[PDB]
Amino acid sequence: KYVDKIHIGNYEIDAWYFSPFPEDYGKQPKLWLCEYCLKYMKYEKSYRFHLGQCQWRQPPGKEIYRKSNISVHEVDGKDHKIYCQNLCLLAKLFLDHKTLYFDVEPFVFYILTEVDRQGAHIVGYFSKEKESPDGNNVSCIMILPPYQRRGYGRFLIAFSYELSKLESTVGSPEKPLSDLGKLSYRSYWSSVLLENLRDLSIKDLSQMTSITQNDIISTLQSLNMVKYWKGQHVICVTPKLVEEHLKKKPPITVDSVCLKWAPP
Ligand SMILES: *N(NC(=O)c1cc(-c2ccccc2)cc(C)c1F)S(=O)(=O)c1ccccc1
Ligand SMILES: [Cl-]
Ligand code: NA
Ligand SMILES: [Zn+2]
Repeated sequence: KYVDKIHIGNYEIDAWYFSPFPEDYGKQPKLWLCEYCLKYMKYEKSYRFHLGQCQWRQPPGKEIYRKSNISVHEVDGKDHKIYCQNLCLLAKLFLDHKTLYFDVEPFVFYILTEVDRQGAHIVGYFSKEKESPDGNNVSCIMILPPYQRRGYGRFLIAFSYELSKLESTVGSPEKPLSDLGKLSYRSYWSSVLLENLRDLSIKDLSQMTSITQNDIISTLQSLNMVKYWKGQHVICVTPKLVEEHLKKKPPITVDSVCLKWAPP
């Protein structure tokens, strides 16, 4: 059988996809995951015992972002291999296209948590190649179901671009995108580009945002805001055009004052 349900934190979550946990774990109907160290367990009793023993109350690695109770940890897959493998196995339950789970050393992982008196509770993550020949600033990106469509995914997208800006580079998420990921990027790109235009060339926008010119152009095309002239895309916008594609949920926001981070 496959794993079809997990318990993590105070949540029970149904699986969306196969994930290659060991077949004894895989063969269990339901796995129990420590929300802090991501150990996966077969039984309610081993889970309860672990909860009393585990000393971790947050992800490992460097806390590279903290604003109020919103935290991002940067975890090197070479330095916390087991944790990152466990994270990839969790993620694969909700990602069709992810293929990499155990060979985590080439990646850095950015773990989003929401903190309270008990600890830092995992919401989602994105992985990123330490070296990306293709200029991908996100490899895989996943928000756990109870947190989806609540602003956390937008925060991670914005975060991934704040890192690209700090690296003085453009970047794009690796394809294929999940169905929820594609909707979210398009919405993020639209909002960011429109907010800027309302407040410019395609190249200007790319330098300001670290969004690739390709993603800028495809977004503007869906907004019907580019013309084509002798082989070149060119922005074509007016206020009624801009301001009527913006006219609601206040985002979490990435406050670059609260980001502790320099390029590798
Ligand atoms: N809505 N978006 C998300 O929650 C979200 C979800 C996922 C994802 C989860 C599980 C499996 C596959 C994908 C991926 C991304 C990138 C994502 F954003 S939202 O956070 O409220 C939002 C995002 C962007 C613009 C507006 C709202
Ligand atoms: Cl569920
Ligand atoms: Na018993
Ligand atoms: Zn634990």
